[PDB]
Amino acid sequence: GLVELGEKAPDFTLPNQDFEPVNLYEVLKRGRPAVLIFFPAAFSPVCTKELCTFRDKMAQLEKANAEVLAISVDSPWCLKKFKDENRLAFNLLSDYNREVIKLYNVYHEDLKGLKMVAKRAVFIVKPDGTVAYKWVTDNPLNEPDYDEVVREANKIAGELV
Amino acid sequence: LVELGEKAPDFTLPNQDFEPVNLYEVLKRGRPAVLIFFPAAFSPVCTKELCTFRDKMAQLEKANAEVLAISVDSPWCLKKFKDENRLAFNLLSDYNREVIKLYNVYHEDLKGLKMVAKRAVFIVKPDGTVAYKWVTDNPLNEPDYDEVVREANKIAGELV
Repeated sequence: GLVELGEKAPDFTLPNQDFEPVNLYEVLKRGRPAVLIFFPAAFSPVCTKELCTFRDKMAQLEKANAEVLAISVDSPWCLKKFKDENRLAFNLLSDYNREVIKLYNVYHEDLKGLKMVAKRAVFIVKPDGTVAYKWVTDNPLNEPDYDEVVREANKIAGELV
Repeated sequence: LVELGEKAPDFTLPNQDFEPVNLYEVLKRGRPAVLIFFPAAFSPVCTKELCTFRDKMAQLEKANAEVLAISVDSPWCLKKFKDENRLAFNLLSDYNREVIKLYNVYHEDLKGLKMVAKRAVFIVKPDGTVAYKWVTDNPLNEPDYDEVVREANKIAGELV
């Protein structure tokens, strides 16, 4: 149940904010790396800061032509409002039933009395499905190193040529 | 599990600001409590003819009673919902699905989303007595807020 570096990323299907099924392997078949951003909660201070920082660096991410998939346990309805309010130009996926967080081993048993919330984590998956980058924090106040995520995603894109 | 005329089981849940709210502390203030369960903040409501995202829970502010709105959404999502709709009452998060099991007001599966609150209304007297109960198996079916205000004002009136 551990998603190690160089290992194949487990496939999953999740509804996005508009209730459309998004499958990781179908995304990878497009030929661009996938950036999986797990976050504890829509509308929380750090998650809003995190998704807005990735939005402000979208142009740098679109150079690498990378697919960004942000994931939390919030409903697609909550995720739709959160995407619209922040002008997020990528898909937010609902792991409402806790299947994906258990699969990627990125969950908090308890956060502020809320059970089984996603940990803040970032994975970069190559088109062949191998995990090329894994960042997981036990403290949700910590933010990923954005510039390094964008740099590593761009490095995969350039290596694909 | 929870019948009209019997004692409403007590519970404590965090509100939109993470402040714990206990049902019996609320009742102790001496006014009935109106419990409104709802599946999801920012989700649509439908009649036989109109489907909208316009939530009408704000009409319950008129009731001479304390209003407690409950969904399984996080307190952060509930804070956004409370602020958008300018709701003057507490929104409680049953994130861990304990209150919906207790009041037996849950959908096993709604559009692939497991253990979601049914649309429901309980009017509880200060002594703990369930003086009004309305439950629907249709997650889109909003209660008649004017009838809830009507029953709540009546229940608060009978109070001796």
